[PDB]
Amino acid sequence: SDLKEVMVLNATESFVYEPKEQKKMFHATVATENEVFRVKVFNIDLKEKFTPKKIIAIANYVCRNGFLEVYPFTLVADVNADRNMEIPAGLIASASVTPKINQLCSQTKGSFVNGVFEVHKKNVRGEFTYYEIQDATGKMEVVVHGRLTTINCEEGDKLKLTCFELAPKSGNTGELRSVIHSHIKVIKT
Repeated sequence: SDLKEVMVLNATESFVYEPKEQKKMFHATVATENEVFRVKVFNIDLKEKFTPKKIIAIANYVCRNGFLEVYPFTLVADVNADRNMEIPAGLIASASVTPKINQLCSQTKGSFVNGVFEVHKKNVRGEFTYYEIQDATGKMEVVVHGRLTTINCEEGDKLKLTCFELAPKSGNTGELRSVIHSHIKVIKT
């Protein structure tokens, strides 16, 4: 847990990811001069520190699944305004790019995905809701369960997804599935 000096790019709002114990978190994206990291923050008192454009130092975090996980024992500190970090606009842009569906569904290995996807169809089956999403490269499905089945998302809207798991399937059939830390923001069109 090498210390990283980073600027905050974006953050979601705090939300309950675990309704039985009411466990809360938010997601953030941060960048060093040369690199982007996706952060899961389990101490929500840190929301202020994670304000976009702010410079912070992060140490004693946990690396899991390609995310930096921030707990109460994790150091998160303001770096002085004497810092003035140089953050390339291109790198900042690399953080906001949405993956192509044709690469996603034909993906042969599991990973965790962020992106903004337009909903072509919505099919609710029992405890699972299936969104068919489309881009210029093709279409695939996003499968939601649990708390996320209550979102209001209709055909024509867009799903801004955070930490969805790509489950590779046989036929170029891979799908995005919601997991414990998943977050959705619906963009109404």
